Amino acid sequence: DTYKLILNGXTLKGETTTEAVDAATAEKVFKQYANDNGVDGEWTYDDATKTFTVTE
Repeated sequence: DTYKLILNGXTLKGETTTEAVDAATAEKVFKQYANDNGVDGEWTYDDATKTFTVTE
């Protein structure tokens, strides 16, 4: 299924997606993505819309 990540680094904002077998697997992709792209902070997950957010 399609999972989405909403990033808010402060100045820099964006959204990415990934096709993953389950939510834990998408979470690993998104956590590495946020780490590799300098966004570090508060995490949310809405299973009903398969949407993560991370906010600096």
